[PDB]
Formats: sequence, C-alpha cells, structure tokens
Amino acid sequence: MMNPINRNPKQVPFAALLPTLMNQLDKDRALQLRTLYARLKKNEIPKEGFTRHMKDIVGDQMLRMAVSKLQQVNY
Repeated sequence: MMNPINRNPKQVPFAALLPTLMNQLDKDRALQLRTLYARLKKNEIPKEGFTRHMKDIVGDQMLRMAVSKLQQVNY
C-alpha cells in the first residue's frame, strides 16, 4: 500500500479478431465473416448485431477462446 498500483482491463479490438477467427474458420465461414464485417462497416447492423452474428458464425466457444488468446490473460 506504500505505492498503490492502479490497473484497468483492456480488450482487443474486433479488427484483430477477424484475422484470428478467419484463420480458424473455413473459407465459406470466413467469407460470411468478411461480408458480415462489411455490414458492420456500412453500419447496417449494430455492434451488438455484429457480435451476435459473429457468435453465430464462429460460436460462443470460439468467440471466448479467440479473445482469451488475444488477451493472453488468464484473468
């Protein structure tokens, strides 16, 4: 407590999630993700929509694993 250290959580961007996921996805799935991102860029779908849709493509398990590896932090 002599020298308190403040730490804050950090999250990786979706931009870095695409290539990681695309590498773990088949070309057909990767193409779906690619066009899905385009929808996000065009703002035709909400961020929640993007996340939800992404989960439907890679899966919740892959989604949490992808960010876990990118974060590379157990906690």
